[PDB]
Amino acid sequence: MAVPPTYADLGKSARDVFTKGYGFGLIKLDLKTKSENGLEFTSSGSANTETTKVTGSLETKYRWTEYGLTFTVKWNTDNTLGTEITVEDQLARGLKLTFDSSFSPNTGKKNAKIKTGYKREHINLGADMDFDIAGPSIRGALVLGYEGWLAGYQMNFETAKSRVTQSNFAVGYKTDEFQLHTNVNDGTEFGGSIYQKVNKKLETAVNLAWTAGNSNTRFGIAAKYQIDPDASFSAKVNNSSLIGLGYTQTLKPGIKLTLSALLDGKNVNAGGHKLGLGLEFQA
Repeated sequence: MAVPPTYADLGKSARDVFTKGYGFGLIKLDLKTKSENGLEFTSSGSANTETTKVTGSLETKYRWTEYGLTFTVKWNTDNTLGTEITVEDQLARGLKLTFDSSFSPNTGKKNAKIKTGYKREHINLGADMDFDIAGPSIRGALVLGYEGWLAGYQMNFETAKSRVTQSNFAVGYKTDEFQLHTNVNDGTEFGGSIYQKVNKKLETAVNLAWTAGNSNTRFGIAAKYQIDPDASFSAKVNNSSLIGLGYTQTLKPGIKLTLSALLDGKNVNAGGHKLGLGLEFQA
């Protein structure tokens, strides 16, 4: 298997904006770990002071060394859990088929996803077919980066030779001391993210993304600070005037603690400062 936990390998800043409407201020319970000798286990959940029970998800990765099949059983209490199972057609090396029986898109049906291709921290290329019940929607994706450079393609490529409008592309440029990587979705969504370093123990980032005329605005600036090698700190600020901050450091033995702080400001809605608490027990 060559499909490690690198889902966040791509631009994270663009996703950072999600924090805006990600229910800022809540409790998070994380434990276990994926990377390990033999089997893997990842436990992640959340909870808050409301009129409902706590939420949690437990994923168990169990594989065998007799043929070449990976059995992933994920159970718990959340919007969806489903399951997953990795299988190889003929040659596992070069072409693998990961069955994603996870109902991510909670709408009210039997959603299903199936990944087909070859991934790798050094180079990822392949397509994925997901859908509800009707025909499976296949999409092409390829994430790879060269010496001081980056390249990412994402399109269904339904056509054979003719050019198709529906196609998302991303160009990354890693300069000596300047990070500039842009991307466009279906030649309609304008996305641009860059990163730069200020001090030896401080860095700043910027994320600018606009649409073709919608309320999906994604323009703003971010901050980064790594006072320590094990610890990590970051922040975010946009026209909304929202002061966001995220800290994460370890204890000593293994238990890691992640603290979050968000400060919004508006009159139309209820103003105030909120702080998030997240725990991680990997060791």
